[PDB]
Order: sequence, then structure tokens, then C-alpha cells
Amino acid sequence: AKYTGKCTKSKNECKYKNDAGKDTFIKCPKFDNKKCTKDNNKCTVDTYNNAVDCD
Ligand SMILES: O=S(=O)(O)c1cc2c(O)c(c1)Cc1cc(S(=O)(=O)O)cc(c1O)Cc1cc(S(=O)(=O)O)cc(c1O)Cc1cc(S(=O)(=O)O)cc(c1O)C2
Repeated sequence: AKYTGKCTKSKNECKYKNDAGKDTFIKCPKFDNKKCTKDNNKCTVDTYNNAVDCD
């Protein structure tokens, strides 16, 4: 499943709702182009390949 969520800057985490609707918090990468740069920025998660991209 491909989901869109919101990331937090200080924890560099992506918050999204999983298959069941549960809030799920996962770590964005540190790499600049995939890290969270501002609270409530968009992030996406693909639950099959674990592609996590935070803005
Ligand atoms: O995110 S962490 O705080 O847990 C962390 C800190 C450091 C680390 O070396 C790593 C994680 C491992 C690591 C993870 C990733 S990731 O796969 O994307 O999550 C990437 C890197 C890495 O070392 C590569 C990397 C990227 C960047 S950046 O894209 O320009 O932000 C910078 C660095 C990298 O090694 C240098 C770096 C900076 C810093 S700093 O404190 O932010 O200056 C701490 C650590 C560093 O290795 C020290």
C-alpha cells in the first residue's frame, strides 16, 4: 500500500495511517532529499518496499 502522511522535523518521523487505520510513526531517512525539513510537511510510505520519502 502507498500512503501519504505528515512528518515532524525534530524527530524526523513520518506519521501515516496504515491498512487498519492505525497511526504509524516511522523514521524518515537522514539523507537530505528524503528527510523532514518542517513540521507537517508531506511524507509518503510504501508498505511493501518501505520506500519512505519525507519533504
Ligand atoms: O540520523 S542519526 O542522527 O541517527 C544519524 C547520525 C549520524 C549518522 O552517521 C547516521 C545517522 C547514519 C546515516 C544514516 C543515513 S540514512 O540512511 O539516510 O538514514 C544516511 C547517512 C548516515 O551516515 C549519510 C549522511 C547524510 C548526511 S546528509 O544527507 O547531508 O544529511 C550527512 C552525513 C551522513 O553521514 C554526515 C553526518 C552529519 C551529522 S550531523 O550531526 O547532522 O552534522 C551526524 C552524523 C553524520 O554522519 C552521524
